[PDB]
Amino acid sequence: GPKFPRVKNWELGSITYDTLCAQSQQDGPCTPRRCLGSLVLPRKLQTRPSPGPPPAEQLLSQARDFINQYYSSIKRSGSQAHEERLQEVEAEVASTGTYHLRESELVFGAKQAWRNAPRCVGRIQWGKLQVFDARDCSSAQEMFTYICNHIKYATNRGNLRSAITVFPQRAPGRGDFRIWNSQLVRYAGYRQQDGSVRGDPANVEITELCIQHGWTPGNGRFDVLPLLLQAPDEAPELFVLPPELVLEVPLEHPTLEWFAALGLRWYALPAVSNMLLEIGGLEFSAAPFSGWYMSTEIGTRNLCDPHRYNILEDVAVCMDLDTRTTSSLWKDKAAVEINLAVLHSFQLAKVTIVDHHAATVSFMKHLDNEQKARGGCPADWAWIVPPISGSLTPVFHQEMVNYILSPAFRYQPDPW
Amino acid sequence: KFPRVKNWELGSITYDTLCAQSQQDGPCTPRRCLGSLVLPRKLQTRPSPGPPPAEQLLSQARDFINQYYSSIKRSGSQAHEERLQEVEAEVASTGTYHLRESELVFGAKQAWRNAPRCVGRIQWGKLQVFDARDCSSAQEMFTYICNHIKYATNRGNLRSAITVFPQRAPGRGDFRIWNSQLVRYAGYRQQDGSVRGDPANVEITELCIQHGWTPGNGRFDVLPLLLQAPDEAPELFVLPPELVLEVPLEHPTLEWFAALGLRWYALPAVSNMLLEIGGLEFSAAPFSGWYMSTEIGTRNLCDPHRYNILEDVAVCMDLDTRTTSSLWKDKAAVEINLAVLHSFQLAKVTIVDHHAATVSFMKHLDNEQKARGGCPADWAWIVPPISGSLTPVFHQEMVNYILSPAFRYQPDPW
Ligand code: HEM
Ligand code: HEM
Ligand SMILES: NC(=[NH2+])NCCC[C@H](N)C(=O)O
Ligand SMILES: NC(=[NH2+])NCCC[C@H](N)C(=O)O
Ligand SMILES: [Zn+2]
Repeated sequence: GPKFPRVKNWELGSITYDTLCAQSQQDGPCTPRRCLGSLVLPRKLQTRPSPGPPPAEQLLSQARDFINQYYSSIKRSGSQAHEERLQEVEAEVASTGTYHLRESELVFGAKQAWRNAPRCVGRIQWGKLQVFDARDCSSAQEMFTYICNHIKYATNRGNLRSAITVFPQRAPGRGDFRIWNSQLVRYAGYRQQDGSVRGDPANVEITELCIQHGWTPGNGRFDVLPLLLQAPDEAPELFVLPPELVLEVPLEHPTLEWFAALGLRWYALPAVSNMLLEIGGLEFSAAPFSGWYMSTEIGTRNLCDPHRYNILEDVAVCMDLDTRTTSSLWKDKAAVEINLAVLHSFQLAKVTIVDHHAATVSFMKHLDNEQKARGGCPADWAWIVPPISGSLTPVFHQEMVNYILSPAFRYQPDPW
Repeated sequence: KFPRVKNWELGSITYDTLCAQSQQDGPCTPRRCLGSLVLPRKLQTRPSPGPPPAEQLLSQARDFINQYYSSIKRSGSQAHEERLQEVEAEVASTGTYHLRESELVFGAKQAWRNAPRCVGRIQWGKLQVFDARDCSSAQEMFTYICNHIKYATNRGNLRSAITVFPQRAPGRGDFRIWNSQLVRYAGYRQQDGSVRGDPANVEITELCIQHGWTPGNGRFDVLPLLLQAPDEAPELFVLPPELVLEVPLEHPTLEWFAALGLRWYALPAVSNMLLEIGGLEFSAAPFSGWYMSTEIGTRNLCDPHRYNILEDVAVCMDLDTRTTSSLWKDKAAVEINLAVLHSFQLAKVTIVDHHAATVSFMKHLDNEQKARGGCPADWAWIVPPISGSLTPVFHQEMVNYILSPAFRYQPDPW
């Protein structure tokens, strides 16, 4: 039949064809010989620091592509404003090597990038992103102000709002604007004497970086890291977030009274800050974005991963389960309760959060929407299906096609 | 070239060089990954009314023959050369060839070893291989199948096994087991479109009735087999109740669980897949091992399109099924998987939980890394349907590709 991937939902037995992938202009990591879909960091999108100005020819075509995308979204493709804008871009690139985006173009692209992210199960909210334009920012100090405003507006006292702050794009020769931290809010990872780690093992390197840069470390298991903001061609400066801006939620269980005694907690705002936002060729090296958590992110990955807090065994001992044999499913039991606790503690503190059931159901709706609007929706199965109760969610039974569309968020090399 | 594979829990890394030996193509392309698809769009297995290109078959054959002799440490040996000539000669004169028992045995085990979606491959070396090529009738197939089931079951102490019927032949119909598994529960469509029993077996359950089977009306009615001899309407055979071992499900502490009347068979034996060795195709080659608890407790019993018992258990556990956030669903799934493990252990029937299983698979990955330089794996299928990140495989990147000998999906014979 149709010459496009045939996708099936085994729960409903329904079929669809992804024609949207035909618009992908960027190759992924797979080949007919072998599939590399499970790789986290496939050396593909990897936006390596490219000092020498981008091939005006390559950039121009990427630019003409985005502009077409923009005028199309406003239903003026082929119009006078469209062709003139197209001329304006080529002109500007002709005499400067690069070009700039209009305000409304940035807003559109930022949303498309989110809309195009294959690993985000929260894309049903893609149309409501609040885009803060910070392309005027000229200092690491100013960056801190923008970030603080971002956190304030986004946190909104527990009633979270999606947002993204876009700092200056990359300029030929000049240094990039960068946020060294992986997230605006992260807990410290202190390497111990015996070799173990106190806090979040994931953040050991950045913790040692803040220290090498003048940060007086604490010694807790949940210390909020300071920010390492870097303006063009300068060494990063250190900024400490005002405690009042960083909303946190103590974790307690709805019925296991002892859970609260564990002293576990998590912050409310998930703000990825080390990803590159690419729009029409232009590269925004610093554009932290944030939404709200899906409970398994905290309860299953962050708190139970072997290489993170790894609290599975402690909670199992507390529930008095048989941690000496796998068939007792002690891991599965403790994981459930830990997840439930996160859901309970966030609801109680009136802080926005969504469970994996509600979340995936909403993504199914998002898929049905995009099927009609764009002919498909790029999705990374391994990242869409929740870390616990996979086949209990409807996404598990939905086949998915993964591919890269632009605008887009890409991983980028650490500045150091 | 060779993919760098990382394990995010240990920070360890490896390079898959085995994928280079892949001669067959998957559905992926650089433009888009289609790895999450269950069935191939084109990678099917087209009819065999005409003989395959001698050069194509001959090369697949030589390669396999090379694999065999290398396995027994006698490459370039005299026997190796003479065997290659035997194959050449047979192909050139008849358009095909035949395998010798030992080669068949080596092939079957390799097919399992190369199965990307199988998590139990650490056991790949211990496979009992029944040569059933000396078969010429559906009734003979039935006897063969009954012996496989007897041996495989072994009073609850399961043993991996496979039975290989006659290979496919040009212009001649295929020997086929119409059933997807040797043991399956009927699926009866009722008035309001709903289904009594296993919804996944509605179609096969119907074909059986159509061929004269007196259907039952239960939720776990073991279906009969529809065996087909070349170019002959399939025949109906009823499995001797004593041969089909079953496990009644109860819960270690929830006394009421058993009152649900849930049960499941002990033998997981896929029978609709095709076994390809050195270009030869075996359309009927049922194989079996032993279940991993989540296959029953999570997928078969809790899938929406299966027995979908999640809510019933939830109500009995008196859970708040008003909102998703109460995780009533996750809580019930865990007890259902627990009952499966409890029951099977209580009935002294082989079974492996998903934690033990994945740990064993990691070991296998290592054994294979050193033994062949890689191991083709399909992440979505290796990672359990529940508690994924709670198992080690979740955190292990994987490369997936097609190696031969291999098990492949083939068209439904009707
Ligand atoms: C509104 C609520 C949102 C929810 C529930 C949601 C949820 C998720 C989850 C569960 C992940 C994967 C978690 C993991 O395995 O690490 C994720 C990844 C991602 N999300 Fe969203 N998201 C939301 C908002 C945002 C926003 C506002 C943006 C962009 C402007 C966004 C962009 C992305 C990207 C790029 C990734 C993948 C990042 C990576 O590869 O590590 N998300 N999201
Ligand atoms: C010894 C115990 C075994 C265990 C515990 C085991 C476990 C598994 C599991 C969990 C799956 C995924 C099932 C699904 O989600 O549908 C699977 C798939 C598979 N296994 Fe095994 N396996 C075992 C033995 C065998 C044997 C003996 C063979 C072959 C000789 C085999 C061949 C395969 C194949 C071909 C698949 C993929 C089936 C498909 O594509 O639908 N397995 N196995
Ligand atoms: N809900 C989100 N926007 N999540 C983005 C990724 C957050 C990451 N998984 C974390 O646990 O911090
Ligand atoms: N352990 C196995 N060999 N399983 C093969 C597939 C069985 C199938 N998943 C079932 O639930 O019946
Ligand atoms: Zn792929």
